[PDB]
Amino acid sequence: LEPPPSTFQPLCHPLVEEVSKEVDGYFLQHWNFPNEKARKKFVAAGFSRVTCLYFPKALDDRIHFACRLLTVLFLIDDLLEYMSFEEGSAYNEKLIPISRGDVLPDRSIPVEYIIYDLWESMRAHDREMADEILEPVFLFMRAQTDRTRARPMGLGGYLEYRERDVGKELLAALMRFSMGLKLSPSELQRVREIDANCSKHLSVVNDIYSYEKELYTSKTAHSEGGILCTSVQILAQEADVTAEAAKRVLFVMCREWELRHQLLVARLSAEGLETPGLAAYVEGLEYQMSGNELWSQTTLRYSV
Amino acid sequence: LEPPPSTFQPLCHPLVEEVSKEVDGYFLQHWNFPNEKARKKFVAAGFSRVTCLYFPKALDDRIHFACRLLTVLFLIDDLLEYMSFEEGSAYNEKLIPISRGDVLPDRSIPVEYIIYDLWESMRAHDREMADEILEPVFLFMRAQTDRTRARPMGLGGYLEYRERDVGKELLAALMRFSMGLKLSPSELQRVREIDANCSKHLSVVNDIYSYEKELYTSKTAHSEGGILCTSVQILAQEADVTAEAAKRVLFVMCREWELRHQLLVARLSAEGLETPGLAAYVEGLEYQMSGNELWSQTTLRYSV
Ligand SMILES: CC(C)=CCC/C(C)=C/CC/C(C)=C/CSP(=O)(O)OP(=O)(O)O
Ligand SMILES: CC(C)=CCC/C(C)=C/CC/C(C)=C/CSP(=O)(O)OP(=O)(O)O
Ligand SMILES: [Mg+2]
Ligand SMILES: [Mg+2]
Ligand SMILES: [Mg+2]
Ligand SMILES: [Mg+2]
Ligand SMILES: [Mg+2]
Ligand SMILES: [Mg+2]
Repeated sequence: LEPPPSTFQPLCHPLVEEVSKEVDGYFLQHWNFPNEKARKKFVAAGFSRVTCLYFPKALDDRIHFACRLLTVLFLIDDLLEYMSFEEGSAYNEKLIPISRGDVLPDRSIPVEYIIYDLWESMRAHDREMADEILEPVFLFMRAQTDRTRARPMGLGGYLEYRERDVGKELLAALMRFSMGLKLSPSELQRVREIDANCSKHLSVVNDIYSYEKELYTSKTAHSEGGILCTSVQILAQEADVTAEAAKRVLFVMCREWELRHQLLVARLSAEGLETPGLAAYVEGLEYQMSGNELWSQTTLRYSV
Repeated sequence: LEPPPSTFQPLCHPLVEEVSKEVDGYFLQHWNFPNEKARKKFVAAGFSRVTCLYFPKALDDRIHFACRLLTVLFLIDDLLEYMSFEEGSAYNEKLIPISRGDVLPDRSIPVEYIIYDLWESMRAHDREMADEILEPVFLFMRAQTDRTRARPMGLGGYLEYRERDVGKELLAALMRFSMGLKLSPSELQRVREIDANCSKHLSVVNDIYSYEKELYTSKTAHSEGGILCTSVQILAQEADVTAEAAKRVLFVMCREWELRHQLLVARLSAEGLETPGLAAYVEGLEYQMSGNELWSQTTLRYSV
């Protein structure tokens, strides 16, 4: 799969080696892995590396919080594949009061106390910005087990649902937290179209690279939790082509969304509407798109 | 607009100039053109040229029938743009029994006697093969004014409907008639998937090149008859990109359908199922695809 040309230069946080060591090391002590094979596969995924490619301009003392959060969410995302929608929903709903800090964790259950301690530490660092990540996380969690996954979707309807299931909004709030980048509600409302476009790119690039893993899961895991819900299958069905052909076509559409991101950013500036915070923010989204792609292309999570 | 590479090479019927003069001449004599500007525009389109690109291996004494049939269907296709769905349906339905030879034309009305005389002449030349074009033409005519054009469609639903509106089956029956190429019902069943894939390519290539013409019609002609119904607009809507971006993505998808055509034909041959008639037929479909594209790239119908 030769990626078509992009004008985006991916960038990686300069503390990625140290933070990956710290965070992988934390999860290897605390998380319950079913065996050695799983522990090695965990390290091979490089979950702190994807984080550092997503947020290459995070503050040095904040990048580790983001790595911890995306790491725990990835581990949960995989666990849900062995569950029904109802089981998965119960699992996620238990973590929500714990994430808010309202209910104490059972210390003999690593997902509970990892989540509790992580969000406590985030609020201890920046309460206001940490709090702004909560509802976006919950929105994503609830999307993950939404029964709409077992209903037929066309490309447009899928992308609208996928914006939640991909965690676009939590990733935006986490990006802002990690950079200490505060935006007003007026600034936030102004970039909604830019956010919705960026979401499509993150989602589809992920779908392209994760298709084989998800196909295998769909054949071996739970009939609900493991269900194949991906633009790759949707376009292959709609257009009657192979999944491989669908990927080639979808990658071209991803470059069209890159072009649209540039035009939308230009138009924001050409109207009177770009602020310094908004420029840092839309540039940050660019890094999410290119970093997501660079990680997806290199991670053993998708290639083995 | 740079077409991506293709391995399909077009061919044009050897008698295209002399047949074009004969057929343009008959319509210029008989058809009620409104004025000299319309007469010039009609010649500029090159309707016999597209027919000769579609069917370059037509028998020399049958190609003119195909040029006449396609030429009258094009003229009607443009007339319907100024009509409501109801008016268009009434207009087409009156021609259906006339096409069958079951109802005599009003000789004061050119479309009726042109349609009647043409089909009588094709039945006189080859009764059985002419009769085989009838229902495919009527299926196409009925699709042209179907209210489903005025309702939302996804990419898959559009391609399914568009197979009828683009005349895929009538073009197949006409190709066979023009070549005297007789296929059994079993042979035809073997290439159903190849026909379906070919329809998508003809449809989408037409959609890409005829977009600017159709956009202009949609804004100036009848709100129903002229309604925009095209993969360019549907993909743009599904993905939230411009029309020009959608055309880029669609062209790549068209090359995927070419690859699929080649794989399906290879499989048919490998399984020992490619009869000499089927080999002629599938090569014929390839000329429709490449011929349609070369004409679409060059006709004044789409560039002015
Ligand atoms: C999209 C991406 C790499 C990263 C964002 C990083 C993370 C953990 C974001 C939180 C939202 C999640 C779990 C997205 C995975 S989409 P998925 O379930 O399709 O991911 P998969 O294909 O299973 O790796
Ligand atoms: C697709 C093609 C060039 C040719 C087949 C030639 C003809 C006349 C086939 C009969 C069925 C029709 C009228 C198709 C035109 S698609 P349309 O209405 O979208 O054609 P337009 O874009 O208006 O030129
Ligand atoms: Mg997943
Ligand atoms: Mg997921
Ligand atoms: Mg995925
Ligand atoms: Mg038309
Ligand atoms: Mg038409
Ligand atoms: Mg057209």
